[PDB]
Amino acid sequence: RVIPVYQVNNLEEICQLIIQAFEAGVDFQESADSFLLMLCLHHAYQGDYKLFLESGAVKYLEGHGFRFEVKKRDGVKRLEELLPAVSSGKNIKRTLAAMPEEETTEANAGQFLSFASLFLPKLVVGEKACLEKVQRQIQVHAEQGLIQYPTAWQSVGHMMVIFRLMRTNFLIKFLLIHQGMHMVAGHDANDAVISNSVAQARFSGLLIVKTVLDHILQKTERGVRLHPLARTAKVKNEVNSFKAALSSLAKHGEYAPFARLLNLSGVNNLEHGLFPQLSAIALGVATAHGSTLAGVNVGEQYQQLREAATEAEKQLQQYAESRELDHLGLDDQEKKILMNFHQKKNE
Amino acid sequence: RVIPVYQVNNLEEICQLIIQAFEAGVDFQESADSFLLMLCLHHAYQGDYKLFLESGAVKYLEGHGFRFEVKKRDGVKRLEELLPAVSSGKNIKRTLAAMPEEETTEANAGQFLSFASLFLPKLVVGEKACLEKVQRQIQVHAEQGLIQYPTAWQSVGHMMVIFRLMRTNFLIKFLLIHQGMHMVAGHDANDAVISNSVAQARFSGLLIVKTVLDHILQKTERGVRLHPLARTAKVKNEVNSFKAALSSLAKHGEYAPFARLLNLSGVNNLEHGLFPQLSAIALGVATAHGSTLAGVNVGEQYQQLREAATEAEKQLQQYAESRELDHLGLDDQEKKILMNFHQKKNEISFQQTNAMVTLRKERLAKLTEAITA
Amino acid sequence: RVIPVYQVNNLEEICQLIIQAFEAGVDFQESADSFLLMLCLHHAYQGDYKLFLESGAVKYLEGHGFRFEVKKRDGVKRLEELLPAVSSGKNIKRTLAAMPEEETTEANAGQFLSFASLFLPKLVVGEKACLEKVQRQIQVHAEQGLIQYPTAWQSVGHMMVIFRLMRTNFLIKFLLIHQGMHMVAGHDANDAVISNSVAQARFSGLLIVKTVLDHILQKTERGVRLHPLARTAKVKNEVNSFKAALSSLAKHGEYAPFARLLNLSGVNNLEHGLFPQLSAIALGVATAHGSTLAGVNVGEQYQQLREAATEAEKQLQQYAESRELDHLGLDDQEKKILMNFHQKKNEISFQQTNAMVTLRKERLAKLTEAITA
Amino acid sequence: SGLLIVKTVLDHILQKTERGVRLHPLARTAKVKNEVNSFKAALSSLAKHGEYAPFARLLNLSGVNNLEHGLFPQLSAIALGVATAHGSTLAGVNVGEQYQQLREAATEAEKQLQQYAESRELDHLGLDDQEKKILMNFHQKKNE
Repeated sequence: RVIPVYQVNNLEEICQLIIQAFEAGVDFQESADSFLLMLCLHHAYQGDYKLFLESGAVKYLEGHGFRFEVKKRDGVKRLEELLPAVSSGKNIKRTLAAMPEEETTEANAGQFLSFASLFLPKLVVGEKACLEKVQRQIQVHAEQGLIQYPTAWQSVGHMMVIFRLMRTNFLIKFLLIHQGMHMVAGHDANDAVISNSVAQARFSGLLIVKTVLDHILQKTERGVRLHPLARTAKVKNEVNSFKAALSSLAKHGEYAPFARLLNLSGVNNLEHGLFPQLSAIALGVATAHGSTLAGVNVGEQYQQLREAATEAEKQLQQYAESRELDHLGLDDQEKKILMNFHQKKNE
Repeated sequence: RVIPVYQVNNLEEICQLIIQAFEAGVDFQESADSFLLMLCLHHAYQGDYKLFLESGAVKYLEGHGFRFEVKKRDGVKRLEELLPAVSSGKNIKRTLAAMPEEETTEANAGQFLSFASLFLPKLVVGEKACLEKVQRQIQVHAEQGLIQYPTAWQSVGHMMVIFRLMRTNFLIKFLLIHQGMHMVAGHDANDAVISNSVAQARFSGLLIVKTVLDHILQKTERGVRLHPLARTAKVKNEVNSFKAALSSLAKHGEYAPFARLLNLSGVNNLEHGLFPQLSAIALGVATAHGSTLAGVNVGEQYQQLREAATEAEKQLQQYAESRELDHLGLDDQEKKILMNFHQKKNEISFQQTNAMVTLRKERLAKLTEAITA
Repeated sequence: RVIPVYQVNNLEEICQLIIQAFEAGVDFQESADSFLLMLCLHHAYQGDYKLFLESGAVKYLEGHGFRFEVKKRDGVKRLEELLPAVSSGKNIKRTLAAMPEEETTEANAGQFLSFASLFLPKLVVGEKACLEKVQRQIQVHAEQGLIQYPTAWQSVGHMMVIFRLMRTNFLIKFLLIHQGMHMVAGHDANDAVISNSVAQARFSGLLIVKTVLDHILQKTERGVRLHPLARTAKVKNEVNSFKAALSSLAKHGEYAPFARLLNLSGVNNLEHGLFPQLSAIALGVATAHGSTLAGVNVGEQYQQLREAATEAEKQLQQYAESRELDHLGLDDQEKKILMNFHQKKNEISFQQTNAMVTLRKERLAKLTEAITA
Repeated sequence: SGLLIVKTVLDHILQKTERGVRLHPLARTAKVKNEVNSFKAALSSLAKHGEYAPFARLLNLSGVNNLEHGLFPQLSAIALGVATAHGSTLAGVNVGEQYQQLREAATEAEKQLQQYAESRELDHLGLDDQEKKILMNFHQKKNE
């Protein structure tokens, strides 16, 4: 509801020792909410309170109502001046005492925020996918050599420090992508992971629906309309229900590629169990378009649908360009080439 | 019954004090009768008493019982010598003295009649959606860039009087619509709004009725005849009564698009509940013909007859325009194309993108979110 | 109704004070009626009262009800003896005395009418895109190198008056367009802009309507007849009403390209929503004929009829001009070439470079980036 | 560098016209319509960055993220065949074996285009018709 923000003098000593506590791996419930605000304030906003104040992301969740208040700290020598309300935080002040408040290692905010951004696309998906991807995202950003982290940060237990953290703190996650997709002109190798991670994280878990977005919705002035297979009354009650949830969906607006991390109402109003034939339509059409959706996520009831949804759509791809290319400008022998070429490419 | 006509000069003074009445918002059902008739005289009839007198619609008016009688007046300082009431005419003078008898406005008789003409094509709808359409036509005629209004005429209780005021007078509706269709208009920006208003007032609240003659009666080169759904007996006694309602309707000449407002006998027989089968039938036709009407509803027993006849008409649209092909002068290349063109009209497919359609419906629902809020 | 004509000499003094009015920006709907009529008299009619009087369009004007009456005037110091209003004519004099009655400009009556002629071919569009087209025609006639304007005429609120001013007067549009087509023009650089304006004002906002007669009516050596899409009954009652709209349209003679501006009866029946099927049909034709119109949209139920009839017309373009070959006098070498020429017209191929096309679209999108910003 | 996949598609698919570049003859197939319209839009965003498009994969602005061969999984497979058909010799095959059937024939019918073109083209050019039959043989002998 209400989330306090802090006012410090030295960013870097305070911000890194926060990370040292996450290098210690101690948990926080409302404390890390105010803490990670200073990290983008250090990295993306350079300590500028006004630039943080004029941020549209701040206006976005105060548009949801998540308001703020400044806390002036000038005795910056610790993290134990950042708890004005306790409410469970007696353990928090002990864990701050349990970690070295005065012994520092190598860190930076954007170094950690890029490290924080690693866990984004597979958080809501699954830890095993978060295990496979991020370790390969360690590989890919090492194959480019874009940024290098300590191997202590490569600890799978240290992954659990963040994986539990990012599942709780959503407030921080919108700030990364507001830095990511909205105000993108930067050149930080930290942010270069982050902005690429935004592209990595689009429609994650909504990808089932986003495939149905690709194939069924057919854009018209009076709203999108049906696919030719979606004109079958078999799925009429589905696609009208699918219309209504989608009508609710972009009320949340631009951040629909990140709704499964936003997790508002339409996310609950959208599951493949709610649309058990539609993805099975879409998954076949995906391979028929060569769209290559990962994983089959339905029962074997729908595989018979999932088979032919490739097939007749390929028969649509048969019937279309057999009719289409006749009007286009070429030789008719080149047509018979391209008739053969379209036959040879599918054997 | 008989409403007195006022013979008086300095009508430019007179019409401004009539503007001084309804800007103050004083309401009359007796004195404002003859007052607004002067606005037709000064603006539309240009002050000519004879042109007012020689109007055949006034002869159509006095031929029914609404007669006139000349009043010589010369005391132009106030509208209080102009009162046809003796009983409540004292109560009229109490309201007139409260508002200033000594002011003029930057509006003429022409603006305020055209301002009243705004209220015409939605009178049977209600207070709100008429004034909403007025609030449309304030900005619609702004898109026309035509004659603009005082912000004192943007007042609610100002305009609420006028919708009530046009609910009162049978006559001042009937002459103002006669200004539209009969003489050619648009020569004045006031009269153009009137000419816009009359064209919008054609069959207001009556497109239920008006499309039936368009659709049940079948226009051919020998008259009007039965529709294929009209040829059944399943509706029969509705339609013959409706033609009897039409026979009561068409006897009045050109004012059949106004008989809803201009209360006559046949419009009482003209009710959607009185023809509950037919109302969805032409609705099923015109939607299949693309001429569909918004905001109209179907009887709960009657949703049966809407959807199938809609398809059946499209089957007639499949039948007739295909039967049109071998009928008229053409050839085999032309026909086979127009068969395909008949099927090209029958789009059963769009082809879209994938990744733009992501952002499209993202914008399109955002477009819907911007239109609604 | 009747607008007074002013018999007065020293019109060179008169027209400059009319320029002094609208450069100051004072607005009238009563006094500026007869004022701009003098500009036709002094510039176009060369001061000749009889040539003004003997004009058949004025006889077409006075034949409808807009009559004239001669006013002897000799007090040329100011336009304040020239006022046809007695009621608000005092409020006219308050606006006239505020601006200087004692200045002249380097513009004549001829420039300002032609400056007003700029506002003509986009009047039904709106304030902006007309004035944008005016801001085009400022530089377009600069590319012509023709008559140039004061920078005081480049003022916005100066020009905003005039678009509102031409929204007012039915008459001063009607005479200024009569100067274009009827007498031969271009002899004066003022009248050439007028001659440019009238040619652009042909069917302004009406190429929806105008192309339909071009495309639905089929021009042959025995009249105009049905298009192959017009031969179906699927649209039928639109087109017969449209010819009835055309019968209401063509009765006015030469002013049918101006009936949108010059408000008449048929243009009320002339609406794209009133013919929603046909509007995409000729759009599908003319785009297939390459005569496509920009900025025009399709009904949401109507995108079906656009694309297939577009192909179907090209199939007719495949059919007819191939049927043209064996029809007319030619031979086998000629035909086989023109078959190939029919296919040479049907480019289904470009061949480009590789490494220049790199820099080409690098420049071409940079060209697009330079055009847009 | 790294845009060379796209730069090959730049070479073969974009066909320069006044109203923007247009399709290749194989790109007129509606198979890739949703691809090439999407490929149009990213390319429309691309030269907003301007002259340094040969170095965008080292610039790494937005269109670099908006351009991968995974986004265009048939288009390079079209282009790679046409590359060898033009002899353009692109290094490496960077798609799945789904596309090799496309990557095969994209050489083939384009060579059939190279068959059909100069068999029609050279007829109007200025030479002896025996020299034509030489060059007909020469174009046949050069491909065996």
